[PDB]
Amino acid sequence: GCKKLNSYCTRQHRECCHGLVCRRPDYGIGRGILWKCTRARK
Repeated sequence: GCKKLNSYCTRQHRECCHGLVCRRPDYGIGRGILWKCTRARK
């Protein structure tokens, strides 16, 4: 199943559910470059 809102992912392979987007992390910006999905806006 795709990734949900604020779900861990990578900008190299988008796997977020329709509507969301694999963007940088929220509060986790110290361990690896883990990008968290975010509710896009269009």
